Amino acid sequence: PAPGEPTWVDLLTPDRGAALQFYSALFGWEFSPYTMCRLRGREVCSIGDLGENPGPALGGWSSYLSVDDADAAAAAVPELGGAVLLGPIDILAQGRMLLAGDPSGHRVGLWQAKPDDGIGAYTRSELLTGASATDGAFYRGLFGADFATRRAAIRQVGPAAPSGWYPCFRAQESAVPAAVMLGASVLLRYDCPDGPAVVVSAPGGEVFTLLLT
Repeated sequence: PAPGEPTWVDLLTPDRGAALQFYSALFGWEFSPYTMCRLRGREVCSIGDLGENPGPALGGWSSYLSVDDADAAAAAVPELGGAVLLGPIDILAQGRMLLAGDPSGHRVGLWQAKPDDGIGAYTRSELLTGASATDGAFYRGLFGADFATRRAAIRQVGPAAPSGWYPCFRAQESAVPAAVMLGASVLLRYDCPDGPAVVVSAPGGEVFTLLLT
């Protein structure tokens, strides 16, 4: 795909099984360290076990954006005011990846590779940030002046809102009360050109976004 295109998401959680029930209940996903989640016979995402390995680790949903050249991106990140957090490293033969932090400290994955659009599918990721101009300059240095203007987006939010990259999945409006009945908590609601977006704290604490149609 094009540079900067949302391309993959995965969830690291300490209670895998509980997460599989929740997302299958909410989205319909049919389902080693990880579990592959499918819908319409296509893979949507993966859910892996947080305590599979030691060391310090941040759980939650990780978003991966496409890059043509992981090594070049890795050289660009410090020059543009961010930091390389991991990599560049080869992932078997699937491709090459690095994890990066932008000027505000938000973590994002960058993926050099070597997709439905219905209910329950991964539509895009969106960055909520209090520094949309500073952060936007960083991403457009990596991906081009057209970036954020599958297509990612960057939203300016106030100091009390959640911040960082969040995966967005299409759903019907009924998904919000369903998520809440399953134990989730809404954190934020905002309008997008293609519908309202609802930022949800899952019962396990990870955060994702519902795009309502």
